[PDB]
Amino acid sequence: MKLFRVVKRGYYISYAILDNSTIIRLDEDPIKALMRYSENKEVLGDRVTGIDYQSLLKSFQINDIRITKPIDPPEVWGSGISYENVAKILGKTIYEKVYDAVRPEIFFKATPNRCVGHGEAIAVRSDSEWTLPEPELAVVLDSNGKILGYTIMDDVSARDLEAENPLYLPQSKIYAGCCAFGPVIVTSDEIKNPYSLDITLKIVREGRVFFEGSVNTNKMRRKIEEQIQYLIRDNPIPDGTILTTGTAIVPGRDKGLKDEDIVEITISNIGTLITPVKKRRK
Amino acid sequence: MKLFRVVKRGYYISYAILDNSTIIRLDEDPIKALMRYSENKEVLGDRVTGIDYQSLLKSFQINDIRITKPIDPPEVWGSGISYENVAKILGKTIYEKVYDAVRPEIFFKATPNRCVGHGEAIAVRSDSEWTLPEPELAVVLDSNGKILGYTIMDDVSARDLEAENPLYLPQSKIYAGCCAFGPVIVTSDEIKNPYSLDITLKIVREGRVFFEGSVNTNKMRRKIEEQIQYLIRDNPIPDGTILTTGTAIVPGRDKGLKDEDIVEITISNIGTLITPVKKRRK
Amino acid sequence: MKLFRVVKRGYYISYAILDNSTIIRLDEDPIKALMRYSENKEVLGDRVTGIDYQSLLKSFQINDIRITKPIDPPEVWGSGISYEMARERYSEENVAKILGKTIYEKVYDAVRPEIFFKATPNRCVGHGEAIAVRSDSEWTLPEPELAVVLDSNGKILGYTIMDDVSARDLEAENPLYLPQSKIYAGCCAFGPVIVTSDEIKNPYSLDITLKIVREGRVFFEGSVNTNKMRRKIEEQIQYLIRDNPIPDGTILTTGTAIVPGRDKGLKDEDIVEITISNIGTLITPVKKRRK
Amino acid sequence: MKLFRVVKRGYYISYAILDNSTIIRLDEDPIKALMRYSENKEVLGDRVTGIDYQSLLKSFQINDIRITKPIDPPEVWGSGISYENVAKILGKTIYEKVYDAVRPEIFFKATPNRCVGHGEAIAVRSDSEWTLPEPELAVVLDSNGKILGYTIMDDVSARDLEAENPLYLPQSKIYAGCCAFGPVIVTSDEIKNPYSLDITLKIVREGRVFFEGSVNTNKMRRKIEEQIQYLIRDNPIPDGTILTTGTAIVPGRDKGLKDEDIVEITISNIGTLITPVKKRRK
Ligand SMILES: [Mg+2]
Ligand SMILES: [Mg+2]
Ligand SMILES: [Mg+2]
Ligand SMILES: [Mg+2]
Repeated sequence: MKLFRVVKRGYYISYAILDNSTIIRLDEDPIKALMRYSENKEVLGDRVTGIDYQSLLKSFQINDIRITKPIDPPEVWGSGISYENVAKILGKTIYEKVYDAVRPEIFFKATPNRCVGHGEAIAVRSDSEWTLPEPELAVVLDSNGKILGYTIMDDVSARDLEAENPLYLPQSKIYAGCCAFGPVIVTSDEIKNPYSLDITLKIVREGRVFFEGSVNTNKMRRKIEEQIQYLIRDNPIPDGTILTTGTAIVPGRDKGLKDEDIVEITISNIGTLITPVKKRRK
Repeated sequence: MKLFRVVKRGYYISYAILDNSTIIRLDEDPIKALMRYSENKEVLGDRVTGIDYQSLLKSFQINDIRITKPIDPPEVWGSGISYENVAKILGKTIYEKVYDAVRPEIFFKATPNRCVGHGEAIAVRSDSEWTLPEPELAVVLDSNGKILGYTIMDDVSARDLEAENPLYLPQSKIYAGCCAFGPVIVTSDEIKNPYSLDITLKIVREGRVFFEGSVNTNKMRRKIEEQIQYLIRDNPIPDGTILTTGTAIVPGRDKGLKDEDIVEITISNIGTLITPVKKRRK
Repeated sequence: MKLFRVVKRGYYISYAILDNSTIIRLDEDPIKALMRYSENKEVLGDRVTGIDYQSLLKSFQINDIRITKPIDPPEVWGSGISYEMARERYSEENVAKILGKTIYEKVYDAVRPEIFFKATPNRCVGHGEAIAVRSDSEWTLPEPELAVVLDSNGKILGYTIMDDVSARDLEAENPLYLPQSKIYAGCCAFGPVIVTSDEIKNPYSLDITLKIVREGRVFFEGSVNTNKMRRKIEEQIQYLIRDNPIPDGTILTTGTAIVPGRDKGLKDEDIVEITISNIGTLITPVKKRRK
Repeated sequence: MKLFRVVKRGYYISYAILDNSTIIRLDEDPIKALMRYSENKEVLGDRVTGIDYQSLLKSFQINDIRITKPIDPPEVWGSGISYENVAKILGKTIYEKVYDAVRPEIFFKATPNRCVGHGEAIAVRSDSEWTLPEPELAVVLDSNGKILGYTIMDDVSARDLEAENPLYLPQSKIYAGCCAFGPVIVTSDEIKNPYSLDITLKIVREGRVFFEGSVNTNKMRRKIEEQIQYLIRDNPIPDGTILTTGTAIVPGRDKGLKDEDIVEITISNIGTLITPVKKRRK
């Protein structure tokens, strides 16, 4: 099952697309629906015609419906350095200490209102000359840490603020339009091997590909199960929480995002998340 | 107006105690009341008798009511290094860089469910051998950054985890029972000079005063308005958001909290917050 | 548009079958949707498939969905003695009367018609759900009637079939027992759908048919056309709403003409089918109440 | 306990005044509170001061609080002829048939929105030339028929219509402002004998007593418990349903209500209900 959400006349509607391309309108809140699917693979709803899923992915708005975040995730967290100048402890840089350490990096990323979806604009802080989109795979957790599904997440980060001081990391991570995900949430059974997925980032600037990298999730060293273990340790999380797993694609200092740029991220079996950029004014 | 809340048989009731020992029971949600009082110093409610506010401060529970968090703050943030081995950037340590730098340390600290109050227990993480209570003055804010009131907050920190790597700061700060505040929220008018208050931390182990030490808020070199300025830059905060301003009282390596302790924090014009300590186990 | 409603896992879903047999699932409260449609003929919702409406009519239930009252009408009122009936010259020596003329035939000629309160939503049942005979009635009859769904201004939002189940023996004993005879658990039934106003060009040209079935055998049958109605619906509404504000989705049942005999009283296990032209067939089993 | 309700700034607040003058503000819905009191006589709430109950009875609106119906009864039913030209069955009149018969008159009277309270206007229908107030005792019921308390009720009746035809009875009983009750609901224990109570009806036209009359509830022949039995027979009623038990006081043909009149009704241990009279236009 792949789960998406639109806004129609000011209220939300959740739809599910099945492998046979039949679309179902959910009777339930989508978080509770993912929890139900997790138990018995059942979607409560009715089969609907006239929902143009493909046009929503390509055009965002069709008829009176516009695609958005697939859910409101009460909390969003992130893990850093899960894949293969700055501060440092005893010569060893703090980032490469984490890469070897038993304890991984876990940080708070967003609340639902700080997030955006397919077609909606991510944001660059007003006080940032070097903001980068971090293309990552993310998971939707229940309160026990069980994976309910996967989605594409964009951990937008003001890399210059982090670089100045690791104590600025929250400021570099947590702000309006600092997080994007979708276009859908795929249920767990849609992904057989999470550690064999391609992730392609593209940054379009004036109809022209300013950057393009990609990496497979087989390059991931820190396992997702372990990231969750540390997240929920003495730390109750609400159902529908999202954990973003980390990025490998990191454009250079000179590849900072700017107003009007289009960030396109593609992950295998999930889809392609497209978002414009909005530079904030002081 | 000094504002507190109780829990009675599964529901909350908010009371505002006024300059004169006359207690008023609120018609409104307590966060909204603070916004109204900030506007015109009006309070909606009936003058109540038979509410032993002083017995609640000492005993926590009287009859069928018990004191708790005065409000549910949708968000809690913190600001470190506001008053006068570890990592470093070009020799100079990360902490003493933030002190000198124009930008302060702002970090996400808590959500309502992770917060506790007078009489309720704060938590030491299962995997922390050195966790300290950081006594601080905290401000309740509206979404514009207007100081709706002051309170005593305990920013409970797993200092060992912080010391290992600054990137473990979120994990050291954000967990169940990592944050306590109360026993009241005082309105802006109750405090003439916020930089003229006596913060005192006491820790009681087995009836004996295991630690003591106080400081005045005149020693605070980072001004709260600056902290609020950076907190909200490009960062929409909800009404009732709490910003804890930083600590000056820092016990040593041998003075780490453990099960059954009693952490008492006093601030001038606000009162004394008392929370027993609870150790989490693996 | 014809409006129906199902229950599914303890919650309601409303559906609107359009004229080209396309089924739409309402995003709105059905009463809200009736009012919308009344203004501009629009229905908010997605076209759906797999909703086997014709099966819900015949079988009542399919998998986890079951048909019920098409709406919760906040109030239900009725208007008796609205059809043509000849001055039958020997009034039963027992009906209440005023200066010799029976109360029922005084209403017949009066300017003021009979208007009475019939039910709340929780006293109403739908297609496939059981109507009741009171535990203390030995002559309860179904009264097949055309009913209209009203807004607060008295505007007709649509029509449906209504069964005004009446403990006629209690009404016979004393007209002051009328409320006890009309108002009780399962005393009222409507559906299977609410058809919008435009689905009925002439409301005074519909065939109403009643069938009572006992153990497969057809116990009673009769019919009547609404061209026989004398007390017109516009008048019934005028008197209903006079100094008496009604909520949106109120239903006014407009009276019956099919009256089974004294020997044809309802009893347990019976089935009651009512058919009206352009609306459908309402079917309800009967339940006798135990003391 | 004696239970009343005000409207303050658009919302409702219910208060309980105990015999010893002490006024309690309720935590629960008043209907639920009455069911709790019926159980074990426990009342959840706080004692309050500054609520002048006696002045509210006399002034209706004090400052920004205004007394109204003590509860919203989901249903109101009536019962005629419980005490000592027209239609008739076998020469004998329909009313005295009911008086003797084992089955009493039970009829539906009002929905909550058709009811009014102390200080609010009852109505005379536009098409009625002889409307009389019927002062009656009334009981508040739970769904099992158990009496939760007593109150004054005015069954405002368009008598000319009832006279023309008893099939017009519902039109004479059910319309906007056809019912009034309060100012309080007294709990069951506040009345030791309901069959020994003085009911008094004053009507005030242009300064003067236009009608006065009274009668005790010892003249009531139809017992209340019987009326409740027939009400709930095969006929479930919601919690908070009111049953009014018929009137003994009946003014004559000349004493029909009209615009600007005032209706006072008094019953021992309950209080006095006052309502202006509005005549509807065409
Ligand atoms: Mg990252
Ligand atoms: Mg701190
Ligand atoms: Mg009828
Ligand atoms: Mg009466």
